[PDB]
Amino acid sequence: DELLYLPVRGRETYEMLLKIKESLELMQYLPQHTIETYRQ
Amino acid sequence: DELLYLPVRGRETYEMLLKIKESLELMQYLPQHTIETYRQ
Amino acid sequence: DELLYLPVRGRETYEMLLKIKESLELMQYLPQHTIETYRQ
Amino acid sequence: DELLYLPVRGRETYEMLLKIKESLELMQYLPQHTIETYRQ
Repeated sequence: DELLYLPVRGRETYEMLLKIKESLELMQYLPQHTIETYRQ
Repeated sequence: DELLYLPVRGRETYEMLLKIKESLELMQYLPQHTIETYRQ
Repeated sequence: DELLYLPVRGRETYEMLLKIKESLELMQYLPQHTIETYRQ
Repeated sequence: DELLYLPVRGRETYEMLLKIKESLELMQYLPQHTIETYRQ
């Protein structure tokens, strides 16, 4: 599952894309059930 | 802390913005320490 | 092409998701060629 | 205005973050007036 590199001009954007990236990656630390109970 | 409504034209976009929204909200279920240990 | 509604808790998030949504929608105002010349 | 580098694990994510990044950068090719007329 590839390690790819995204160049970002602008710290404001970079920090936003970073935010999004992390929160997406950090979701695998939650049980599938929690993520499901959060939706309903 | 306001409840706001974002109208989305397109299911492909909506599902992306949804994805991002959830993963951002679902991060409060993780310890601040986990989020920190994930960064380093 | 559906009009869907995304509820957002938090103005900081809403404004981010809004930003992303707009910039994605506003890209249809550019020529496909511009978007392509921007990539290369 | 810094050039920063965001490493992404996963092509699906990378392509999403790329999408967002581009559409945000590609908005400077539109007149401020267009972006404003799009909002109202």
